[PDB]
Order: sequence, then structure tokens, then C-alpha cells
Amino acid sequence: ARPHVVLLPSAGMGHLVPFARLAVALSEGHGCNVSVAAVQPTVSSAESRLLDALFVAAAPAVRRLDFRLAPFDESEFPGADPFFLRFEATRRSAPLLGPLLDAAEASALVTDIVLASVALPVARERGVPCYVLFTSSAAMLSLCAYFPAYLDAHAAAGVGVGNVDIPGFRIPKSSVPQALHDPDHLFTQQFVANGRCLVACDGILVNTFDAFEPDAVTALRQGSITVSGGFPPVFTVGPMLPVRFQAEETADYMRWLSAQPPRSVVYVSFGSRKAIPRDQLRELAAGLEASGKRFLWVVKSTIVDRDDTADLGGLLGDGFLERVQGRAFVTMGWVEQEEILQHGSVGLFISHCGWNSLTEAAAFGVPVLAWPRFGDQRVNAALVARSGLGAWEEGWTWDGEEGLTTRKEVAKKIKGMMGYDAVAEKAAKVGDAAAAAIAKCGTSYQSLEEFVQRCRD
Ligand SMILES: O=c1ccn([C@@H]2O[C@H](COP(=O)(O)OP(=O)(O)O)[C@@H](O)[C@H]2O)c(=O)[nH]1
Repeated sequence: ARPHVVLLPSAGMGHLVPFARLAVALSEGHGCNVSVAAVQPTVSSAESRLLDALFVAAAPAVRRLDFRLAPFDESEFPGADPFFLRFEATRRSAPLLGPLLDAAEASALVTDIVLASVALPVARERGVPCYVLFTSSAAMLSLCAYFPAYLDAHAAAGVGVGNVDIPGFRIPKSSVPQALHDPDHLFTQQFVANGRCLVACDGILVNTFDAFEPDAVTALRQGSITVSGGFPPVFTVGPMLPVRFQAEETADYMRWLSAQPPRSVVYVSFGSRKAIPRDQLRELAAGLEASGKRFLWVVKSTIVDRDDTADLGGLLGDGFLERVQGRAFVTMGWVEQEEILQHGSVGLFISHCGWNSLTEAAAFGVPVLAWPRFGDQRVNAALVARSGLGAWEEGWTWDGEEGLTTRKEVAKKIKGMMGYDAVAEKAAKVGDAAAAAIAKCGTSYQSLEEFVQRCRD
């Protein structure tokens, strides 16, 4: 009999992608029936394309479960981004999960970490085991678990964050996610509320492998990060592989990559939606041109779902596009990043250190030039450097900090990463370890097997 696992992803590709990969790992790898609770329509076209692809490619084990949201008035948060508005509407619809869980006849609920505080009580009331999928690194999970206790210790009767010493490394004050400094920030309220409820759930799934973050996983497993010493089991199931889809047309960028020599291309992406200020963007563009390397650069518009091919001329100038025409592919369109990373022609990935991108780089042994921008990115950047996955210049500024990282710094960094043999070798070693972990008898496979075991019981 196939256990029925219900998945509850939050909005955005950062959340949906891991959920989609987990759905396949459970169904194809471990014989589960998986239902993805999905709200229609999606906030963005990429999520909609991903769901449509997932339901066809993973049929019939992976299925759509329609989730109807309670009416939400967007006037409460004027000017708020559509992803946050979808998240808040979902959070308020948490009581509607109870009828959905009973209709689903769920063996277990796997809730997104951002919805955990509201999902867990509903699951608890219905007697359904509730597990949490954490979308970032084990280091971020340890910070998330520890942060409420850290705040409580500093709560004198009658603000911001300093160095956070997680029991069992130090997150320096400049690496703390910027929103956490403001206690009233919406990100901060959810980060604390979700962190507080982690100890009360059945288990936590993390898209990482024990060899990648040995200290963070050990501390979580030992319960070092909580006042009581109690913590639920931690399943290291990463890096989850990309879903196998069938494309019917090869994309131009893939064709362009094929025309380039092995490991000659620097791929540049700052994630699913990060958009950068014109001054930083100019330095980045100039740095790339100055490097002399072939590059594939994906630029994100500030408007969701806008493919602004003409904005390239407005944003960077016609001259830059003209000058780099023979060695670069620059686009504002969505690309299938997982495919690009598996291509032999890619030698370097300049990334924002979003966890999903990092897992993809780790899985394929691609060196990463870490350029963290906000949130968990600096914490993730440190992992890239320590692991040997890539290099991080700590001095480069991030959002809210003064000072432009120049074209010269970018060019030197790119040239060095491409130039030095050790960088590719170290990244390859990370790939080898990740491959060992996800294989049969590997720690990640073992974790998934144990998790499904509990679902069968
Ligand atoms: O043009 C793009 C931009 C992003 N991604 C994918 O979207 C995800 C980005 O998630 P991540 O955690 O890295 O960062 P975020 O988008 O949440 O900032 C990854 O799975 C990428 O492969 C993509 O496929 N194409």
C-alpha cells in the first residue's frame, strides 16, 4: 500500500522547487502517493509551468489537491509584493486545511517551514503527523531554532541583532538576515513564530547532506539549540535532484552553451526574483565584460512575469550588448537553471547563495562565486567557502550596506576562479560527496527511507 503524503508549499519558486523535487523523491524513490496542496492561480507563471510539468511528469503518483483560500483583503498591506500577499492569505486559511486533510486521508502532512506555526495545530487537531520541510541550509535551520531563545535571553523588562552564537558556530552580526534587526518586520514575526513551533513537530526535512553541514546537523540531532534539549528527528534528504521533464524544443541558451568549449562559461543568476539597482547592475555588467570570459546572464525584472528584452538596452546600454555579442548570452527571460548547471560548458556560477541554487551547484559540482544579497545568503555563502563549493569575498557589500562592489573586483574574481585549477577540483569533490549521499546506502537516501518508514507506520 502506498502511503499518502500531503505537501503544502508556500508561494514562490524558492519554496515550490524543493517541494516538487521532494514529491518525486518520495513517489519514484520510495513508493508514496503524493498530493501537492495547490492554490490556483499561482502568483507567477514559473510556478504554474512547474506545477503543470510536475503533474504530467510525475503522474499518477504525484497529484494536485485543490486548496481554496479564504477571502483576503490586500488593502491591509498596501504596496506589499504579491508573494507576501499570497503567503498571508494562505496563513489565514490554515483552519481550511483540516477538512482538506480529512478528505485527503493523509498518512502525513509535510508543511513548508513558513506555514509551520499555523499548519501544525490544524494537523494536531486532525491527528495527522506534521513534518516540516525547511527550504534553506541546516545552518539556517539551527539559527531558526535558536533565534527565539537568543531573543528571550536579551529581553530585559522596560533593539536589533548582534553576533549569534548557535550552541554546538557564530553567525556574525553582518551575516544576520537584515529583516531580523527589526522585531516588527513581517519576516521577523514569522521567522520567530515558525522557529518556536519547530520543537513541537514530528520531524524536519532539510535539503542538505550530513557531510556538507556536519556540525549543524549534529547540533540539531543532539538538541543543543533548545532550552529543554528536546528536538524532533532531522532528515537530511539533499541535494534533491531536479525532476526529469520532457521538453519538446531545445532552448536557444542551451544551443548557445553547446557552441562553447567545456567549462568556459560563467553563468550568472541571483535567483527567482532578485532585481538589482542600476548602479550595481552596471558594475556587474562591466565586470563581466572586463573578465573576457564567455557568460550567460539572466536578469530579473522588478515586475513579476515581465520579460523586458528592450529593458536590457535601457538598463545596460546598447554598446555593452554590442561589445559582448560574440561571447555572451544575456536575457530577461526565465531559464531552466537546473539544465544550465548540468551543461559541460559551464565553468562558473555567480550566485546569490539562495539555497536551491546552491544545492543544484553542489549536486553538479559547479564552482560558485558567492555574491550574497540578503536574508540567508551570507550564512549560505560561508558554507560555500568552507565546503570548497566556491569562493566568497566577505568584504563585498550586501543590501543595506554602503559601497559598490566594482567592475575591477568582479573581473579579478571571475578571472581567478576560472584561472585556478583547485577551484574546479574542490567543487568536484563536493559533487562526489553529494552523489554518495543520495545514492543507495547514502545518508540522504537513508534519511528519506526513514521518513517514509514513519509514514508507513
Ligand atoms: O531564471 C531562473 C531563476 C531561478 N531559477 C530557479 O529558481 C530557484 C531559485 O531558488 P533559490 O533558493 O536559489 O533562491 P530564490 O529564488 O528563493 O531567491 C532555483 O531552483 C533555480 O534553479 C530558474 O530556474 N531560473
